[PDB]
Amino acid sequence: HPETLVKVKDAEDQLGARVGYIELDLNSGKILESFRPEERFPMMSTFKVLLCGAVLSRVDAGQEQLGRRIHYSQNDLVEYSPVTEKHLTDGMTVRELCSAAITMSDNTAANLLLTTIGGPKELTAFLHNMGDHVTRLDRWEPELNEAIPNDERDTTTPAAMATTLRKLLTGELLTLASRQQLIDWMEADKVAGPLLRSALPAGWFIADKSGAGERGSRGIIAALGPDGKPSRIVVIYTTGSQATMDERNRQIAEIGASLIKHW
Ligand SMILES: CO/N=C(\C(=O)NCB(O)O)c1csc(N)n1
Ligand SMILES: [K+]
Ligand SMILES: [K+]
Repeated sequence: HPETLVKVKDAEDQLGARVGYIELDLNSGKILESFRPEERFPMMSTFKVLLCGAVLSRVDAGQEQLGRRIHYSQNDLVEYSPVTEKHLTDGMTVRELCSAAITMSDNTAANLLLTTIGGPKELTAFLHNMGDHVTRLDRWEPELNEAIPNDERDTTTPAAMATTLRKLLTGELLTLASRQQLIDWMEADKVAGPLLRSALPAGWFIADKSGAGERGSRGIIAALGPDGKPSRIVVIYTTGSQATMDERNRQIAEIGASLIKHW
């Protein structure tokens, strides 16, 4: 609805920085509304959904098992690893790592999972092979969050991300069982409360993944809709603001409130 664009472009103003937005019909793939849809933004932790999509594609092909245990050391821990720092002794399964990476945004979990698929180059190859010729992962945690101005490393566009997410959640890319597992991890997101979830009406479904990075970067990807089932995808990114995290969060929550109001 154009009223939501009032709020998006208000955000870009308030934040002193670019905001990218797209609202996509889940069933049809129709772009309902957009802003800067084909400009690049750092993915930050939103890539972790793509990562676990690639992992689940390998499970479906018999190249990985969700119950396989990976053992790691203090040597693997990177900043912001609230789950993996607790399991150094006995390790974690692939399933557990994807849960951690998505619900808790655990960074070591993401690095361990990247290692399983052959690293950033292979995630990018996986994306290109599914028709996403835009999104690229180049680095590991933590450096992939550096958000250097005009750098295309570790970036997506709102449009590329939204259509990739649609394909993962609804397409023949993944078996039904694997698509639902991915959804389930995203529904279980624990570290996105101040964002779209704070605008979500009772009874609505949301499956999301947030991101934060350097230089004011912030974003979210989500599938959401009324009566317990998703019907649209929303992608919001920003980078470059000097605003506080609370300020960034509130702008995203307010974009959410508007898109809900005008659904
Ligand atoms: C909780 O972390 N803050 C992060 C981070 O590593 N986020 C991972 B994901 O985008 O949710 C961070 C990285 S650079 C920065 N400033 N904050
Ligand atoms: K429109
Ligand atoms: K160990």
